[PDB]
Amino acid sequence: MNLTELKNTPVSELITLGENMGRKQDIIFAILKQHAKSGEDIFGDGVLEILQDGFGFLRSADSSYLAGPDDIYVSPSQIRRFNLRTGDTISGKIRPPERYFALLKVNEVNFDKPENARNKILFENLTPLHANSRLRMERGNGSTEDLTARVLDLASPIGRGQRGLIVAPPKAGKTMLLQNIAQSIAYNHPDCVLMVLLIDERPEEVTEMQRLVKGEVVASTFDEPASRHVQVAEMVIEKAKRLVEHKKDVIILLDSITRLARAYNTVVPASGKVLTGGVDANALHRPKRFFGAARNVEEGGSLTIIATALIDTGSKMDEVIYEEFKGTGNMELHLSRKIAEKRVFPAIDYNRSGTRKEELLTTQEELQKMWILRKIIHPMGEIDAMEFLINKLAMTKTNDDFFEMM
Amino acid sequence: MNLTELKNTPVSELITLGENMGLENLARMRKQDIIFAILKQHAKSGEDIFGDGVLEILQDGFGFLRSADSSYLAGPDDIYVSPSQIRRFNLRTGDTISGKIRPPKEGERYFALLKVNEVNFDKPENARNKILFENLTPLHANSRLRMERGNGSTEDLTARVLDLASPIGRGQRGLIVAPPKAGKTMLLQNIAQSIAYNHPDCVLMVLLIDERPEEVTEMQRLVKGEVVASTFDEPASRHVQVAEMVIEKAKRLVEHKKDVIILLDSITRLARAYNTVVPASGKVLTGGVDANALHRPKRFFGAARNVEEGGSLTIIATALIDTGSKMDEVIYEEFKGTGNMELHLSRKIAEKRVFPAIDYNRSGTRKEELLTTQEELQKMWILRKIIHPMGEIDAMEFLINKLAMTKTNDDFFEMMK
RNA sequence: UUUUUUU
Ligand SMILES: Nc1ncnc2c1ncn2[C@@H]1O[C@H](COP(=O)(O)OP(=O)(O)O)[C@@H](O)[C@H]1O
Ligand SMILES: Nc1ncnc2c1ncn2[C@@H]1O[C@H](COP(=O)(O)OP(=O)(O)O)[C@@H](O)[C@H]1O
Ligand code: BEF
Ligand code: BEF
Ligand SMILES: [Mg+2]
Ligand SMILES: [Mg+2]
Repeated sequence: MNLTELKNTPVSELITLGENMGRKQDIIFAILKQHAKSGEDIFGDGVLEILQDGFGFLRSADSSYLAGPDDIYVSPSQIRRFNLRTGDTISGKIRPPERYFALLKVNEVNFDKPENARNKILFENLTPLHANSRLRMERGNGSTEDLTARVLDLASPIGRGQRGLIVAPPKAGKTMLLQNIAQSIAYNHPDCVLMVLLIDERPEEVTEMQRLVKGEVVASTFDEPASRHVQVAEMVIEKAKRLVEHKKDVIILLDSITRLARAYNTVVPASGKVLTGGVDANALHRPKRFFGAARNVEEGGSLTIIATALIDTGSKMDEVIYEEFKGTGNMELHLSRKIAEKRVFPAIDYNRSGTRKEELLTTQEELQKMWILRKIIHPMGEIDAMEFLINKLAMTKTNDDFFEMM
Repeated sequence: MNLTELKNTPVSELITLGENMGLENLARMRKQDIIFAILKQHAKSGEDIFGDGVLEILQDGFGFLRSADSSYLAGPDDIYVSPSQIRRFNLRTGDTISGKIRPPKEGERYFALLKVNEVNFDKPENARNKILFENLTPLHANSRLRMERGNGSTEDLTARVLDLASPIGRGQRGLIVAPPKAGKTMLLQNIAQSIAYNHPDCVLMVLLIDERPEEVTEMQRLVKGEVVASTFDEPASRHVQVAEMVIEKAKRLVEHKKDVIILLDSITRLARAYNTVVPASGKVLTGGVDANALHRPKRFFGAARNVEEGGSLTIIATALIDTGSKMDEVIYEEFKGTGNMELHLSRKIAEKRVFPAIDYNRSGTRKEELLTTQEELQKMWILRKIIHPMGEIDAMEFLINKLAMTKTNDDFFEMMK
């Protein structure tokens, strides 16, 4: 008997058990309470958020990890006993309430025994590194969607702990690029913990993502205030850090981080100093720490963040935000509006796209092939570049056979 | 028996060492407690204890010996230095101190300093009589700090082009100016390697402010020197205090006639941190910089100088431009009017994967005749006249191909004839 | 007011 499981099952399945014992939120509360009279075990789970007083609540993914009526109370002694912090996934027995359910004991901390999670190294003390193991994006299945992933592997490689972004103007193909990322992440690397954080973007894109991606989708559409965007993103990035502390390879696909930085700018207190474009002089610190959370860890695991970014918006702010994040991350995949307006996809700007320390992600042969191909494409215009590379790649199914044509 | 030596050793060797002394079970308690209990037991035997750290004098007249593992911030193992000890040897903030220590007594929370054995790697008496950094007579850089390895390395190309475009002397006040992803950090790393090989006599420090954390570990495992860092995970308040400790430590070593070099990355972000903590003056410059915000970072950069009495302080720091934020153009141009050397890197050259992506015409060093021989300057002068009409990319492709033909710039000069 | 608007 689990709480969040009762919330998932339809109300019809609920009334069946409730009548046998004797709103949907109340009938669940009545089933759990009457069951507590029997003396049998009752359960609940969630992602922890530690308040200022020292206690915490297990937030629900249904509420985008915000406050909810079905949230479980976590006492400070429980947090101290297992050294819990915000972002930890906690499961265990609870008790009927006083207007809040309360956790009796925790069985699993981050899908693992609670005792093992106590002597772990904190995320801040993990030794950072440049990305070693690479996340190759190519499916090699011969599909038209694979072309996007194949050009990405040549232009800007992605590794574990990468801190990259997809820069483009509106309607250039950022989101669809990111959807193409998710498909290759789940098909090529099922081992990775895939999360998709959608901030201040379209409402049809989260439902499309929820059914397209194999993973978790946390969203906060543009129907939501900027303060909600910040709180939702903080919960997600803290949950990612906790899994990295358990040596997990977490990947966050953010869309968009430029709008996430805007939300911070609208929230930060006015400092009396404003950068070019209307960005407060202290507004970009927290977005830098968010994006900058992605890193490769020597002790094990990694956190990878690939986020979409806006440029050529006519607003100087987004140019400042892009350049700031560029100086924070180590990978950029640019997309040109001129290429996208000619219906040439992917609309990748090859000469601007690139990845730092790409030798740590590529074989020596692969590095030379991409180096030569880099020099050949550079003199061409951006449209002529893609149309040239699309045809050469279309001739073959995989990049390896393309390397052999050279 | 030293505190920081015990902090460096792994916990496994500490527990075994503590059990040999015969102590209550050390496996449960934290590593900090193992060291503390091990230090106390050694004090019970009557044997001496030792500690060390860089001094930071508080407002009340006493100070503490901060440790490098805390980025010279407040630490649990800080050693109290009494005011009488400071007056005896005229100690000031930044002085590296080593001496005998004792565990804290009842009602105390810190290790205390009994006797100071070494002040700035020297006899404590010599520190009493000294000329202060503020009174040292400044000079333009005299002694050349040549970066060229000469080993025919492909990485040496960056050092060779640097020597021709913007020479570096002892006491230089230089800038590696470029937009993001142009090659500033790796060029600073290339400089760090050249300093460790060609100038092991110099005291090398690498200060990393508000930059990537993976570059911190990359730097400390690459350079043969001390690395102090404060990544972008840290607030601006921490950046300032860490930078102030490092710059004062450099001034103290220069007072001992040492040649100190500080590779800072980035100084633009250090200037932003000062602008974050500066008191509002009611006057804001173009780009969102307070009218009084750049005085402190200007004195920091301006600390680099050549000293006639002996020693020097060199600072090679990276700066950002073309960020879309006018603030960084103000910060860069303000530092250019403070320093005397700029090595520009071009995003246009870097996008073509041409490295080092050096803007030759914009780079340069002031009073470079004081750092070059008569014929070396005449050869660099002719080389600039030839390179100037070329484009940014054509200039580097031309110069790198010519330099790659030879191992050293000297042989390259002999080819020019 | 300055900064932002703003080149
Ligand atoms: N790989 C692709 N193949 C075909 N069409 C594409 C592709 N990528 C983008 N597009 C076109 O671009 C339009 C908008 O792309 P989108 O990903 O929403 O850009 P952005 O996220 O930058 O707004 C889509 O309607 C689609 O028709
Ligand atoms: N000398 C060089 N040789 C090869 N690649 C370089 C060189 N300098 C820079 N790069 C490439 O540029 C990327 C970023 O350079 P970096 O030094 O971080 O620039 P910045 O410090 O200005 O951001 C590196 O990851 C590297 O791939
Ligand atoms: F309209 Be796109 F998502 F920038
Ligand atoms: F992004 Be670079 F380090 F300026
Ligand atoms: Mg989109
Ligand atoms: Mg850098």
